[PDB]
Amino acid sequence: MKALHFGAGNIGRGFIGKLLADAGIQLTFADVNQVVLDALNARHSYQVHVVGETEQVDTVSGVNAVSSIGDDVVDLIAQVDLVTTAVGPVVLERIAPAIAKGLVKRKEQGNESPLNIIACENMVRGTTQLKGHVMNALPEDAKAWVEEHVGFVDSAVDRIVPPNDPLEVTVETFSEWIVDKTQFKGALPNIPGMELTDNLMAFVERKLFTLNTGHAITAYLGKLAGHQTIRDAILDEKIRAVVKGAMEESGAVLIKRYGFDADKHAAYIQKILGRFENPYLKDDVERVGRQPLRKLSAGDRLIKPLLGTLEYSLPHKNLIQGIAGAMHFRSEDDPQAQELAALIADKGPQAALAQISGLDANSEVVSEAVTAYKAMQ
Amino acid sequence: MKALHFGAGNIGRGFIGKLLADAGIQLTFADVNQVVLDALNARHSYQVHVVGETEQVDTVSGVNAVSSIGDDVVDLIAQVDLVTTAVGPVVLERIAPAIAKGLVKRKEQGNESPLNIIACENMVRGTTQLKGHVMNALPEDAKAWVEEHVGFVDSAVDRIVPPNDPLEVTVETFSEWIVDKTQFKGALPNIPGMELTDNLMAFVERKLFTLNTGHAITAYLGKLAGHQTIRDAILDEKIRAVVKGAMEESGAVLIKRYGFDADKHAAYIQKILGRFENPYLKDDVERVGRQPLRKLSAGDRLIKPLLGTLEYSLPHKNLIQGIAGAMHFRSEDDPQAQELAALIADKGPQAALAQISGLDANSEVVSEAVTAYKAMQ
Ligand code: NA
Ligand code: NA
Ligand code: NA
Ligand code: NA
Ligand code: NA
Ligand code: NA
Ligand code: NA
Ligand code: NA
Ligand code: NA
Ligand code: NA
Repeated sequence: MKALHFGAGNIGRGFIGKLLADAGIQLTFADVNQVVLDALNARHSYQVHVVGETEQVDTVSGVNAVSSIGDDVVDLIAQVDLVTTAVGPVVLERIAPAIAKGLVKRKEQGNESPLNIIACENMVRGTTQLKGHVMNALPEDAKAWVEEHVGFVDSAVDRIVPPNDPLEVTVETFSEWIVDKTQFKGALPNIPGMELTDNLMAFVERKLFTLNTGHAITAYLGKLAGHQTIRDAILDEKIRAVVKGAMEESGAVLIKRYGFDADKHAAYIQKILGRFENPYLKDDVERVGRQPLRKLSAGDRLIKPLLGTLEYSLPHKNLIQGIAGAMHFRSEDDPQAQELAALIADKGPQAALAQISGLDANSEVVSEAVTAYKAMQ
Repeated sequence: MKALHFGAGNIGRGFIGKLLADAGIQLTFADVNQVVLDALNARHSYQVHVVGETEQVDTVSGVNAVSSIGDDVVDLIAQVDLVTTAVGPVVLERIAPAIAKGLVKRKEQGNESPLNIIACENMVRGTTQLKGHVMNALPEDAKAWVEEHVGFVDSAVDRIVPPNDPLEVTVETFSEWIVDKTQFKGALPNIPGMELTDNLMAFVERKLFTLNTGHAITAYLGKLAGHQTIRDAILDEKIRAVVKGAMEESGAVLIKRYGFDADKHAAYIQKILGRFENPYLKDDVERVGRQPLRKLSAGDRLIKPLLGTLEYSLPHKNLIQGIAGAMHFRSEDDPQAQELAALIADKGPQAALAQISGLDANSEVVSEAVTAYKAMQ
C-alpha cells in the first residue's frame, strides 16, 4: 500500500505519518517547507522520541517527500491508496485544488482502486470539511466518479506533541486514532494504532470532554498557582482534585449520552491523569492555556460539558472552578487573553462570561462562576 | 407576525431588521451593546439613509430591543414566528445556548406554531452552521420536537452597508435576500424584498462570482491607480473594462453551471456596475480590498471563478489581472496584507501565489498571473 500525507509538521511526522510508515505503508509527505522536504528526501528516515514511562527513540524509515504545490503531488494522488492530512483549517482549503486535480487524473488514468482520504485535524469531522473544499474545486463531470471511488473518512485523533535537526520530533507514548468505518470505500486497511468505529462522534466528544477539559483546567489552575508545567500542576494535590473531579463530572454526561462503560471510563480518566504527569514533555502551562476565548466558547471544552450537566441534573462544581481559572488566564503574547482581560475590566466578570460563553448572565451557573472567579484573586 | 433579530449592527438595522419592520412584522432586536439597546427602546424608531439614484431617508418604526444575554430573549424565542441573525461567525456560536433554551421553553409552553430561523450572514449556508451550534446546546430530549417544529432556513444576502446617532445607518438602494424555500416549516411568510428559491446555491455563487469578484477587483486595481473610492475606480475606463470583463468571464461559468439566462445575467452585471458608481457611499478601496489572503483562497471570489473557467475552457484574462492586483494590495492596518507582502518578499510571486491559492506553481495560470503581477509594478 501507498499513502500520501499532507503536512510534514510535528503531528505529521510524529504521529500520523509515523503510524502509516510503521504499518509498512510506502509513505510520501507533501509540504511547502523546502528544508523539511529536502531533509526527508536526503535521509529517507528520521527519529521520533516517544516519551512517557521511559524515553524511547523510534526510527521512521523508507519515507520520501514532494511539494504540495507542484505537479508530482497530483501524479501521486492518482496512484496512492490513502491520502491523510495534518495541516490546519487554512491549508486544508489550500490543498483542495491539488486533490481535485489528482482525482481528475486518477479517473483519466483509469485507476479504479478505492481511495480513502482521512483528515487528521483538530476539527470536528475535518474530512467532511475537506470534502466540501474538494467539491469546490472539482469539475462537475468528475463528481459521480469521485462519489463512487473515493471515501472521505472522518477521524478523531489525540496525541500530545508539543513544539538543529528539522525532522526530529518528541511525542508522548499514548496515541489515539479513530476513524468512521462507515465512510471507507473497499477493504478496510490494517494500520496498527488506527481503530474503526460506527460511532465516531462518541469518541470525538469523549476526547473533547476529558482530555481537552482536563488539560485546559490543569493549565489554568496551574498558571494561577505559579506552576511552570502541566506536570507540576497535576502533581499539586489541590489542583489534581479539581482536574480529576471536572473530568469525572464531564464523564457522567458522556456515560449518560453515549453509554460508555463507567469502569472503563474511570480507567480512561486515570490514563489521562498519567499523560499529564509525563516527566519528559515539560509542557508550559502558558502554551496549553492559550486562546482562552476559544476555550470558553459555547461548544468547547468547558461550557459544553457544563451544559450537559444542566441537561442531566448532574454536578458541575469542578467545571465551574475550571471556568473561573480560564477567566483568569493572562498572557502578553496571547491576543485572546488580552481581549479577555479587557472585556472583564470593561464589563465585569458576569457580563464578560455571558458574552463569551452564551450562558444567561442571570443564571445560577454564571453566579457560581463569578463567585469562584472572585475567590481566585 | 413577530420576529426577533440577533445583531443590531449596521446590517441588522439597515437591511434585515429594516425589511422585517417594513413588512409590518413586530420586531425585537437582540444585542449586547447597551447604548444601541437603550436607543432602540427609548425611541422605537430610527432613520435609514437609502442612497443610489437619490438620497432617501426611511424611518423604521415600532421596534424594540432586549439583551441577547438575558432571560427576556429566551421568553421571546418561545413566542415569535421568525428568528433572524446578522452577527458573524463567533457570535453565531455564542447565541446558540440562548436559542436552545428558547426552543426548550417553546416546547414547554406548548407553542406548536412553526418557527423559522434564518441566519443572514456572510457565510455559505450560515443557518445550517447555526443549526449545528444549536444542536450542540440543545438537550437530546428536545431534538425530535425541534426537528418537527423549527425550520433552519439558509439564505443568501447582498447589500452594501459601509461603516452622533448610534442607530442611523446608510445603505445602498439595492438589496437582495434569497432563502431556501424547501427548508421553511409551515406557511411561507410574505416579506417584501425576500425571495424564495429551490436553488439557493445558484444565487450564492452568483453573488460570490459577480458582486464579490467585481467589487474586489475594483478595489485592488483602484488602489494601484491611486483611486480613493470604489466610485473613482469604476469610472476609470481602464479599470472598468477589466472589472466588467472579469465579471463577464466568471458569468460564463455561472451560465454553464446553473443555466442562468445570458441576457438577464448581462443586465445583472450592468446593475452591479451601477452599484459601484454610487456617488453617496464614498467607499474607500482600502476597506473593500482588506483581507487579501482570504480573498485569494481556493474557494473565494478570484480563484474559484478561475478554476471554473479552466473546467469549461473559458477565457480568464481579466480574472488574472484581478489576481495580480490582489497580490499587490498593501495596507499597514491589515495583518493579511502584511503577511502577503512578507510571503512574496520571501518566496517570490510564483511560490507565494501557489501557496495562498492552491494553484500548481508550474501551471500556465500561475505563469500568467506572475507576468501580470510583474507588469503592475
Ligand atoms: Na508511535
Ligand atoms: Na486497496
Ligand atoms: Na459495562
Ligand atoms: Na435562569
Ligand atoms: Na443555571
Ligand atoms: Na430597504
Ligand atoms: Na406562522
Ligand atoms: Na432564456
Ligand atoms: Na500543468
Ligand atoms: Na493552467
